[PDB]
Amino acid sequence: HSIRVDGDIILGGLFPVHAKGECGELKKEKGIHRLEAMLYAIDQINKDPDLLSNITLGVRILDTCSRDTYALEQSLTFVQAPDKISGVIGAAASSVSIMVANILRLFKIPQISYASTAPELSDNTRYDFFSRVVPPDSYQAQAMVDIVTALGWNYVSTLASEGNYGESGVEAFTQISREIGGVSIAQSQKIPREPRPGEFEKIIKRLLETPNARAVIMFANEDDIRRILEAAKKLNQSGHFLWIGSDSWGSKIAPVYQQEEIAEGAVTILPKRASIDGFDRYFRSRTLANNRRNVWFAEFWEENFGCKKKCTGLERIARDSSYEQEGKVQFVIDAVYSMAYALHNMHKDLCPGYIGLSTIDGKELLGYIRAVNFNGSAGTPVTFNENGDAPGRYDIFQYQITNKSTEYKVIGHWTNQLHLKVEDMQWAHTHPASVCSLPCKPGERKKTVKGVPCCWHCERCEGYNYQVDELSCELCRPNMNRTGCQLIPIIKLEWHSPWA
Amino acid sequence: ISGVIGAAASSVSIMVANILRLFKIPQISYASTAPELSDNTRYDFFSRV
Ligand SMILES: N[C@@H](CCC(=O)O)C(=O)O
Ligand SMILES: N[C@@H](CCC(=O)O)C(=O)O
Repeated sequence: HSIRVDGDIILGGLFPVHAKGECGELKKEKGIHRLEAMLYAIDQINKDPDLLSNITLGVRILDTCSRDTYALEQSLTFVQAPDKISGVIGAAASSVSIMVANILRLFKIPQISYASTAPELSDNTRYDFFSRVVPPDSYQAQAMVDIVTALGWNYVSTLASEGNYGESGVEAFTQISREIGGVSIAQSQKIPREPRPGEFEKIIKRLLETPNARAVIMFANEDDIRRILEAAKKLNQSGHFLWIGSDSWGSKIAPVYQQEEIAEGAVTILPKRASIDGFDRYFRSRTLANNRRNVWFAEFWEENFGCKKKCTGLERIARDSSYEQEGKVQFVIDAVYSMAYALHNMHKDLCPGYIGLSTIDGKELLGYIRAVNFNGSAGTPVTFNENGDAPGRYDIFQYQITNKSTEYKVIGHWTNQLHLKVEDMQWAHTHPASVCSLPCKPGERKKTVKGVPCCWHCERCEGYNYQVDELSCELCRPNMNRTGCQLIPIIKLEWHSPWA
Repeated sequence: ISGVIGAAASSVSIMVANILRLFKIPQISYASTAPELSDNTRYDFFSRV
């Protein structure tokens, strides 16, 4: 099960065409939908006269099944060269990307990822040849804490998925929330990706015990959120109502299927993306008859239309079928075009006067990759930072349930600073108050009390007063916090006093 | 392959350990004396005599 096309210079791809489901079921939105985008980009590049004249590109596309070990064991085909691979364009999960980068760096094959958002990959000591078209998962935590503090939420529960992405994201979120101030994690939970009442139902039944925390921040995978929602619906319509999800939830309508009322009013974040109209025409025209290139495509059809009853030779992929372009279909084109531009610059420099091609050096090719900027194929300039990342711009969506239909609509933005519109928002309950106790203020000389780390008494500190010298009410009207021993005036019998 | 008996050079041992740790194969070098391999964060399955 693979796609092999031959050309002067060819590239590799890694996509999660199969998912665990509820390699069990095809990933309609983040599988086939991205293979077709990569093939469309390759076809568009080949016909362009300006770029790679006399060089025809090819593809080596494989399946990861959303597993790091499986992708690692099938990425050995890239190094054993069989077909020689100039660069690898496919990586969709941080766990897959890290393991693939570890093997590829040894054999000096450049890699570009279109959907992996993990700060660990920002390290260039251990990942020399890794490049990225999306921002690292460090601005996303800042955006989530900004959303949490803007609406006054200080008592929240956090859930994460075991792995690089979930753990790194939840650690960054906790650090930024502590730095922001007043955001306190009542419960922090982790999920191991095994759907079982032992863990997932226990997570939902352990979030129940803290009723004051009515908001949940989650760093969980695409498949883990589905089990979270299913367990939430089973267990008395959930006890963790508000869900502030990261890009893994994104705006995917598939996970919330049959569990819609659970996610009513949730707020989710995605990378800022603009639709590509050119790919819309390409995808719809891909019939079962004509699209023989994709080996998996037939199976996708059986899932998409629930057909084999005999199929009617009139069904198509259109607005009725909810074509619904995936969010990260613009970064695949950017990655493929960046690699093509780097190869074009390399071959223009090395052998002037000959458009055609012998041996490619990974190090200098990667040096070319880090030093190329260009306007996007149709939407926006593409460039790499010093570490190979992309700038952080995020959009905010909310799972509103209109009477007619349930959908995500944009509710704001975040580029180093947060814009939001509360008026159009709709809530599950009525803002979801998530607080424990009133914050301490220098009201009658300040205080700070122990208890549950999320709770504080904030009583008075009776007596004298000073300006900023309040250290747990420490003495030098004593105030129990006397620091007026510094600025104290000495009074003596004045000359002009009447007693004098 | 239960285990791999090392290498006689530090560069060879490092390059072999990098590939072997991914597939979880223990390694025991008999003649590599570099102190870069003393790190256990990047060389999990490497040991030396
Ligand atoms: N950024 C996510 C995946 C994003 C996606 O697949 O949509 C991760 O690191 O796993
Ligand atoms: N310890 C030496 C090798 C000594 C030997 O092989 O005799 C090295 O790291 O290269």
